Amino acid sequence: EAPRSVDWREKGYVTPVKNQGQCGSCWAFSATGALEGQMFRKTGRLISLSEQNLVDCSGPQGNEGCNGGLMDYAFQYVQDNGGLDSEESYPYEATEESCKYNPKYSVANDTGFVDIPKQEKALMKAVATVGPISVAIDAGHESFLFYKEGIYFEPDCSSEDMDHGVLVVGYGFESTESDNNKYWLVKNSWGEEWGMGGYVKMAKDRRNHCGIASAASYPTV
Ligand SMILES: *CC(=O)[C@H](Cc1ccc(OC(C)(C)C)cc1)NC(=O)[C@H](Cc1ccccc1)NC(=O)OCc1ccccc1
Repeated sequence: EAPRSVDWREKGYVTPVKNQGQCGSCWAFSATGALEGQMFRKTGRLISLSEQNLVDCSGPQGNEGCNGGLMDYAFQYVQDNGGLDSEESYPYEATEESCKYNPKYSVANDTGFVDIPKQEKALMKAVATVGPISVAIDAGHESFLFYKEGIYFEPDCSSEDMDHGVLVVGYGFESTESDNNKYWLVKNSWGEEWGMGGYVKMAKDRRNHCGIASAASYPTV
């Protein structure tokens, strides 16, 4: 099913690549990424959202600030809290601070979230139909830290111990690559100097490589 290629960046759904710095907040960038996309779907307005808001404020939902967290917990915080502040209003500091949420600066909401079935087919359908999707991958590899170009494939990757929250913004195939030629287009949060301007093409339809389909979800708006 679905189109053979999808890239939500071409439609105005995606903010530029951000940089989490020396703070374990990948989950918060994945979540703001998915929420940015869904708010844009809903309203036609793209507004960068505050990861710091999530880092400082979503402890009650289970998140652990710069020590780690879950995208679904972030989506839950937005729902419980009744809002989330803009990036511009509540800027990213890459450390933990007092929660400074101000509803006057809220620019987004959600009514909960949807967990996608653990299959690449379902992830494809979600990406094609919904917009950018929050996912977690096994990025615990020198090959990933030093990734620069090409479709990422790591023979020692696992689908069971994912450690890194990122955002799938589309998928395609490389006229070049063909044998195992499909990729997921993944927005990372490590700045533009990493990978391909901050993005990585992850191997697609190679039996759920790196667990990309195992922890996929999106916020309901
Ligand atoms: C991606 C992150 O910043 C954090 C912490 C982290 C930093 C660096 C690494 O190493 C490299 C190699 C990836 C650079 C690893 C981790 N990771 C998370 O917050 C992680 C993301 C995730 C993983 C699976 C599914 C969804 C999100 N979440 C996490 O570790 O959660 C642990 C946890 C469990 C229960 C309650 C709170 C937190």
